[PDB]
Amino acid sequence: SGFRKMAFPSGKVEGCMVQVTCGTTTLNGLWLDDVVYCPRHVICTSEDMLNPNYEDLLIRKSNHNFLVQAGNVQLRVIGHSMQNCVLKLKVDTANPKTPKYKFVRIQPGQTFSVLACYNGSPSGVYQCAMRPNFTIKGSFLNGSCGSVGFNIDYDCVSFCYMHHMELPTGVHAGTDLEGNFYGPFVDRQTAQAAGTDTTITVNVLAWLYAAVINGDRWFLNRFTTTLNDFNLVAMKYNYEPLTQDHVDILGPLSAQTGIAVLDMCASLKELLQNGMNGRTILGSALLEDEFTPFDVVRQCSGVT
Amino acid sequence: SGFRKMAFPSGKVEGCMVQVTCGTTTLNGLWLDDVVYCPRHVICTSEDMLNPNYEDLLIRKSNHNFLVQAGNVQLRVIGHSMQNCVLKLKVDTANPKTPKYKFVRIQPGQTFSVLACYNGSPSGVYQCAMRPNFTIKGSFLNGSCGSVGFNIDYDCVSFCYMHHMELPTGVHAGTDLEGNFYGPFVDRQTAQAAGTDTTITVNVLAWLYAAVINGDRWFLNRFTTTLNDFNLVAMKYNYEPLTQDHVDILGPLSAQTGIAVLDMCASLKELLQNGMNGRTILGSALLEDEFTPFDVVRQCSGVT
Ligand SMILES: *CC(=O)N1CCN(Cc2ccc(Br)s2)CC1
Ligand SMILES: *CC(=O)N1CCN(Cc2ccc(Br)s2)CC1
Repeated sequence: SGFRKMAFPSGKVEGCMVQVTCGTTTLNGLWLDDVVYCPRHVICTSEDMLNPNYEDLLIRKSNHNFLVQAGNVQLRVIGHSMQNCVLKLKVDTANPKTPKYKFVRIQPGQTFSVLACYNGSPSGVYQCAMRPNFTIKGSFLNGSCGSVGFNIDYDCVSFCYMHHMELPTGVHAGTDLEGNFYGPFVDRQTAQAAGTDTTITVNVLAWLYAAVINGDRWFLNRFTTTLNDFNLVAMKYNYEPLTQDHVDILGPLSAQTGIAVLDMCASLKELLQNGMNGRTILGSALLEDEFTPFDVVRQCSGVT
Repeated sequence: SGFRKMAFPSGKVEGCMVQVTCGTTTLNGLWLDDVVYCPRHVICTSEDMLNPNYEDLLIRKSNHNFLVQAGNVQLRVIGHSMQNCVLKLKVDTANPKTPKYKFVRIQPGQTFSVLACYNGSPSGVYQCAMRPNFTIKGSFLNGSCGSVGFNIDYDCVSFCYMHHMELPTGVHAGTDLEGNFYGPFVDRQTAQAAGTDTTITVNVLAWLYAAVINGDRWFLNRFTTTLNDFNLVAMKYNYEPLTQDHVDILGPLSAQTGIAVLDMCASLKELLQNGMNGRTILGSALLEDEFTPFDVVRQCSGVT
């Protein structure tokens, strides 16, 4: 029993973290096979970051300008290229610790683990979600850029995030491993405001199921609702509209607890309308939305 | 910016996890040098667990009865002994992935990372605290026993916890790596009630400092208090008494933010007396008490 915000074990990703230095900017890179992936703003002077022309800035850089260090050993750079907002540095040595891996672009509402790194050294690991506004709520200081987000399916690491920037509101923007930003964000120091941070309804419902499975039940009521009725309440409280797709995904949690999805929706509706009246759910005083239905099943069934 | 509940990177501990089977009970073991550490209840039949005599049960076990598997490779057991509530299985091979390590017994209020494992395979990593009642609030299903808690100081893993049992109230009890239980708990299926789960005051204050450092400031007020006055409020709300020792430990966070510890105490006093009036602090609607002053400094300064 017990339900915790849980990150994937980070060992497989720890083995991929390196330090990348171009001029006097040091950040993190991801070493997979004979390629090191890092944010392209590694080539910038803070001066450059107001309106950088990355193609023009990169022309001034040679393979020998990219200093790549895996622990205390230097990697020899034999090629470099820009793909969207990331640099691919070809090195002469395949990373012997390369796990089985994929590059995936996640949808908003999907969760992943971040391995926060500084100078190619891991500091810690925490669980995040791609917000509906395409930001993440991370923990990233200067030097953390090039830290990556990932999911693990048994033996295969799916990399989904590379950290690139902090908005003035203290939230985080980055790319997939093809260097495409999540949302409308650019690697430029400019006016970039996040949109509405809407709540991930399907995740809150997943987490209500997790609560019931672990003995927190005070919020179950005698009520039911419809998708259309519930969605009127979701609109009012800046919750994502719930779809039949979301209901279908909650099917297994429904089946295990014997609580119909629309009944749990009615519980969530009362919680939205009435708040928690100073009570808690799985040690939280707000509705948690960074567990997916897949996350709740995984943790509740002890998958490795 | 941003502040997250952050676990240590788990790679160094992943390399130490094995599976231990005695008869038909499988749980996790910790392989360090040529010793595998595991809970002694691995020798029990669920029958035994009502009133087990571990010394008598162990006499029926031989080295060849302890099946120890590191991934898909079996370790040869050449010795076994009981130390308090753990078994030490001597194997013929030193773990080549043994990190630099220590065994430490933590005090209540200290935080650590758990690597949840099943059948010697890591499922995930989360951050815990030794509660003042000597329980932890974990995520542990059947098969998770022998999962370990740890801290990392640069290169040295300090193991502080091995998981042994769940109380009927859904909270967790275990041992240090010398096999001594935290608190009064025994490895017997009996009437074991946790005492008062008091709040770790010094940690809440550490986390209020972390909030100020990351721009959450609405809860700063015009007030101050004294240790004795604050402690009257802590008593009323089942908070640990704050000592000069705690004030001294908060010294660096005080110095960095320029908010005197007793002023932050007065903020905490108003929060206790008035609640958060539907507001949040670092994305929480309750007062977080599982960050130490050391944790806040580490995360706020990017230590690896
Ligand atoms: C995420 C992170 O580490 N940083 C620091 C770098 N910053 C952009 C810059 C790159 C080169 C220089 Br000089 S400034 C983004 C945030
Ligand atoms: C923490 C954990 O995995 N478990 C399962 C084992 N249980 C005690 C027992 C050991 C042998 C048998 Br059969 S039952 C404690 C909780």
